[PDB]
Amino acid sequence: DPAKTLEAVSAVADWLRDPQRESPARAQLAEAVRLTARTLAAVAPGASVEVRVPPFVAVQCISGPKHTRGTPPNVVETDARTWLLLATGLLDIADAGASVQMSGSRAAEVAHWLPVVRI
Repeated sequence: DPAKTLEAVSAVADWLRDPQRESPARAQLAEAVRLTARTLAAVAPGASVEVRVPPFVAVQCISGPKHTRGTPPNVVETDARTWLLLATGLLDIADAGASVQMSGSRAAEVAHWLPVVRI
């Protein structure tokens, strides 16, 4: 599993470092996104925060209570490239501006568990 996660990330790493390099095929992008997202879910198991990276994956992470009715749910949502930059540590979520949409009082806690793979 961690080996396959590393392989999938390696296949898109040149393009993560430099978007002028060849664009990944959708299958390559999908596998890198899914395996790194699932890695986060394993690193901080729980259901407090949902991380959404359409069209490829949604996972839940971080232990704690179910959010209060009438309050925003904890959600982090971004695009596949931005997600991979976060997952690999090439980008800090604190610097990602509007490319990452966040809601809920605990969404920002995903930052404590990133990156999940370094390149």
